[PDB]
Amino acid sequence: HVKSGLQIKKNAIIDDYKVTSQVLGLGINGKVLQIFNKRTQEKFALKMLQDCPKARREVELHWRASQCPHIVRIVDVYENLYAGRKCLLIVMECLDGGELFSRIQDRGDQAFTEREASEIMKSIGEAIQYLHSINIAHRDVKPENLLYTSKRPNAILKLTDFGFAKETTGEKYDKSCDMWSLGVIMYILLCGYPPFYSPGMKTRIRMGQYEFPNPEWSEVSEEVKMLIRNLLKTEPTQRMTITEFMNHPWIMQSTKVPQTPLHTSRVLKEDKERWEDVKEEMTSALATMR
Ligand SMILES: Nc1nn(-c2cccc(-c3ccc4cc[nH]c4c3)c2)cc1-c1ccc2c(c1)CCNC2=O
Ligand SMILES: [Mg+2]
Repeated sequence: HVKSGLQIKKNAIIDDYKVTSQVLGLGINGKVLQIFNKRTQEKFALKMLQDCPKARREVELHWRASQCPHIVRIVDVYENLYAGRKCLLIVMECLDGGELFSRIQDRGDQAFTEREASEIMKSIGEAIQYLHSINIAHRDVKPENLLYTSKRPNAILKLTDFGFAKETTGEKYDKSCDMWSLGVIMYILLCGYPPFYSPGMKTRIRMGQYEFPNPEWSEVSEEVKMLIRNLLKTEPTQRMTITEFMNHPWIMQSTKVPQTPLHTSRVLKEDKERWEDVKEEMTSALATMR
């Protein structure tokens, strides 16, 4: 199993691409821009990082993970001077489809089923598995980092952003972080709100209460709940591993999971004014778990 190493280009990227000023993101450590291949017109995205030890680590680890069908692909990396500062410029496959939960929030029908949730979870679990197998922990798995290739309902989900990723030899438990994220995302996919604690809106979870409230959880099986409790286990020493997760009947036979109708889409709309807080709660939480 032998892969090629990263070969950073030094020529000006503007020899190869038309670079616009429209900012497709204010990501973890750079900004993402819209660009076009000069000779093919084909669309791509560009991540700019000021060159430095962290930026070199993100790029390297992202390069190792690139060929995974559920991680955003790296096309090339340039080292250039950009507006007076030294940069790593990363050209990436273009990810048009929007973020994971915007798509679901926007479903016309409010017709999201448990089986769809399963299939999505399988996609994210494959990315984590690719990484964990080569001893990388992503450590930033969360909503804004999960994007679809295009707007086609047949679009592929891709994990992005290696700004917190690290190598994990000697340090197994660094991976638990990613598992906890799977649990949170799974939980949100099933009901439309995070399993978190805390004005004009419904309170989804009272402080300290049983974690699966009846209105939204009553038709979800105990089996699925056990799987969630395993992913959310407080102690990293007891939390489910990516191997156990990918061997679970609910993930393994995702396409034979019941099509139970879910509240998710409807809850995401009603609670939309709270989304940013949900993302913020998750981001802070991650800062203390990684
Ligand atoms: N690969 C990507 N494509 N788009 C994306 C998102 C929205 C529109 C377009 C887009 C849309 C049209 C055109 C035409 C030329 N280029 C285009 C790009 C591209 C965004 C990303 C991306 C890349 C890196 C990160 C993130 C997102 C999230 C945060 N952290 C990251 O590290
Ligand atoms: Mg890929």
